[PDB]
Amino acid sequence: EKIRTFAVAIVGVGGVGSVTAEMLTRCGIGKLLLFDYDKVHQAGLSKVQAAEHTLRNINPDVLFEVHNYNITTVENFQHFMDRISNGGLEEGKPVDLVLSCVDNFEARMTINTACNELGQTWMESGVSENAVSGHIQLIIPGESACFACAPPLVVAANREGVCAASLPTTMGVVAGILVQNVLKFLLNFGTVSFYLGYNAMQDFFPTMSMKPNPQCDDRNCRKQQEEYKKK
Amino acid sequence: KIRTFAVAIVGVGGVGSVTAEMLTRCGIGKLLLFDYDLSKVQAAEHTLRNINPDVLFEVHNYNITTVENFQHFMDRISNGGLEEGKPVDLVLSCVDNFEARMTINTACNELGQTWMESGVSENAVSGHIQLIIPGESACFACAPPLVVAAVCAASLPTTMGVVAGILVQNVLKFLLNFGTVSFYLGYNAMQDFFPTMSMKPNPQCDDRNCRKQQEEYKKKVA
Ligand SMILES: Nc1ncnc2c1ncn2[C@@H]1O[C@H](COP(=O)(O)OP(=O)(O)OP(=O)(O)O)[C@@H](O)[C@H]1O
Ligand SMILES: [Zn+2]
Ligand SMILES: [Zn+2]
Repeated sequence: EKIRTFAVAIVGVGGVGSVTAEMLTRCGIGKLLLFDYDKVHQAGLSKVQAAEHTLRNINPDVLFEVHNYNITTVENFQHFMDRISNGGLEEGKPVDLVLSCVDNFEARMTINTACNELGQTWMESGVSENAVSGHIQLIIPGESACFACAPPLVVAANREGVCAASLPTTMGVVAGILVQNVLKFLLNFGTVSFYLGYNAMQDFFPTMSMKPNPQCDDRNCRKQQEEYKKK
Repeated sequence: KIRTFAVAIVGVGGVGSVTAEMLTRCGIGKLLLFDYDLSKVQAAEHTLRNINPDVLFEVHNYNITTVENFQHFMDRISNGGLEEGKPVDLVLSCVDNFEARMTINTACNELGQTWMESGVSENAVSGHIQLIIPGESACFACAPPLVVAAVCAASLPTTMGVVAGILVQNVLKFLLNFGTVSFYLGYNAMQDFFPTMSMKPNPQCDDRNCRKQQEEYKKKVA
């Protein structure tokens, strides 16, 4: 029942994002907001619209809102923040969680800038190009390290058939663990991980948590931090 | 290279269906599917061939726990590989009951067949995969499961997905020979703990063939 009452924004509907959207659609999430800027049978149609069609056929009860814009532009970032602030299940209420499943540093940093301003909790996820590592990170602005608090973390791992076979499998594991964390966070059960790595070569799942950097480059991080230390 | 291997999957529900699909998408040479009550395995074969028609399929619907059907099961593990008359490369147990798992154990000890066993609890909070190399590591009869600790309308399919994903990654590492294959890998969804270990065989194991295989393994080491 309770999962129907939440909205989740997914930025990037590629490898990890699409598996994640599919899994949440099958769980019966109330609403998915999908953001991407790429185009892909649906070979040619925008990625978000193609995803929307596939997903709505999987579960017609899930409400979809899709956006095709590049969020790294100031103009489009305004629209992105409007939808994060107001795109919840009830219009005018925030989304309950944002998931970054983008593939580049600039987009991750853009999500981070928005969430620090808004005080929006989010999860950042990635699969390395080596196809044998990935991670998820939970970011609660003011309470845990934000994406800007420290430079990019890397999961330690270290021919052609190997990467081709492993990549979708690694994406599937990372998406599975990301979704389990979304459910634990929304449904309030078990313990949500703040950082969880996955080394597929060794079946190693390093976990830890990072505290915020009082000298973070993002002033809004510094601000959320001040507000957290008050409460 | 992955196209050159055959894998037998026992149990086509839950973890088994996710696992078969992932292997089908990777382009494994052949899948042999066993389950028992268009049947369950026939339905699976149909969906899977639609996903990747490069993959060959052989399905069976008999109850492998009878002695008569057990002979057919062992026959197919020994001869059902990519080239007819060759062994499958790996057997996967994705069944949700003790008798089937033990039955698979008994076959694999008699044949010297390496296999992986997988499971997810009813509660969805935990699951595991286990590699078994008869004579070299603990078989299913050697010891009971002792590793500790390792909503449902949502958690269950998610846990099954994580277990299937880690199982498949281990199948690829086994067949393609990269990274390290885990012997026991548990998953605790509540806490995000992934206990791992490996266990030697029980020299007094109840399975007569596990004992036979151990003697054989010790004999080759020296
Ligand atoms: N600034 C951005 N705004 C919106 N979407 C973005 C932005 N930057 C990256 N993305 C999207 O994030 C997604 C990440 O997907 P991923 O890298 O896992 O797959 P991929 O390598 O793009 O392969 P495929 O295109 O087959 O999915 C991509 O769809 C990409 O277009
Ligand atoms: Zn910060
Ligand atoms: Zn034994």
